[PDB]
Amino acid sequence: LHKEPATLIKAIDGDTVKLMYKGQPMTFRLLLVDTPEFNEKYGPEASAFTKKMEENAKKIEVEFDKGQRTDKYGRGLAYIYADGKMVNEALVRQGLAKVAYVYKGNNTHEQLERKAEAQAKKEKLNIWS
Ligand SMILES: Cc1cn([C@H]2C[C@H](OP(=O)(O)O)[C@@H](COP(=O)(O)O)O2)c(=O)[nH]c1=O
Ligand SMILES: [Ca+2]
Repeated sequence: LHKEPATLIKAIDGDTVKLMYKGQPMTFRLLLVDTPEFNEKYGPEASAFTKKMEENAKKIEVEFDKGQRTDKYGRGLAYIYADGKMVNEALVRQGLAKVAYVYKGNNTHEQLERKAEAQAKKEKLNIWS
């Protein structure tokens, strides 16, 4: 896999973000995670966490996996990086997302995510408290 440039257009919530990619506005859905909706427990905390990560980043990058690059709603499916740090993984490590939606052929960072989740669970963070 490789990283490609993008720029933030707007934060949305824990696991979606509006980015400009190849010069076109797109909503991205983060691979391999599920954050609570804003109206649910830890929804607001997940959204704040990603908003800060994405807004403070000097450089946003997107990394597509091997499989489908857009979902049935037209959202881009990617791993998103904020100054080199993967948002998908950080969410999970902080107990603000669950590893989820792991489909065959778009699961390159699965074990990375699961290791983070195991550590969040051990620390009883947030969702796991
Ligand atoms: C993360 C992800 C979600 N999706 C689809 C499956 C779910 O369909 P349904 O909408 O029919 O439940 C939906 C969940 O996204 P949200 O968690 O953003 O709601 O997005 C994919 O198709 N591929 C993916 O990699
Ligand atoms: Ca969600």
